[PDB]
Amino acid sequence: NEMSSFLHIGDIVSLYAEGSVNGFISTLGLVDDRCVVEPAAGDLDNPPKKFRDCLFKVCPMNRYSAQKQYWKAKKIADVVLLQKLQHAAQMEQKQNDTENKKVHGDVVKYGSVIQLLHMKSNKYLTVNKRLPALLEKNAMRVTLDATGNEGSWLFIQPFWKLRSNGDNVVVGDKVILNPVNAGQPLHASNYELSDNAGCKEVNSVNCNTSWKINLF
Repeated sequence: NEMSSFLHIGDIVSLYAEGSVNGFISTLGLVDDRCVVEPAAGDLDNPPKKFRDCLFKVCPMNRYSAQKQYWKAKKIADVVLLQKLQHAAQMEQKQNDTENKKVHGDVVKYGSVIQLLHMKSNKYLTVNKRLPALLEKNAMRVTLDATGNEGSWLFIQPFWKLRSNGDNVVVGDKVILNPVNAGQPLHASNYELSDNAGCKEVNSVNCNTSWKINLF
């Protein structure tokens, strides 16, 4: 009765929320960038249909400073500068590919930063501190983004007493996902989507939501 396994970078997992509502965090398609929880869809004892759409891959923290610099950048000296920034952004993207490969399989520790890549849409969960959530106006917006950015960084923190910063995250653990930039944990709200009955908005705001991480 003591068996268990650790969460590793590269693992494919589902995240089951227990906050304002309970349920797996899922999506609405390959285009829609909203994240939701459909409590009635299913639970841990009875998984929803097309459960594959609830899967995310645990990824390392990517570099995004050069990419951001290039965006802001959007006279010959300026055209050259722009080309230089474009190249720096490309090199950064290549650096992430290279460096992320080196940490594949590494154990995920509490206190570390991770990114969650939605498998089906191939987009990262992202929290935008400068944009209010769609439904719960006091919260910050959570969306799926193909390239991801600084808003994709998430601290995986202890939810239970027995876990401390630096401990390995154990499969089955209930954890707190706290976006690095936003500053408030991922929240499973009870705000119903008007165009998708039964689906609740996932956002970022001061809350007590826990996320149970399970392998597939």
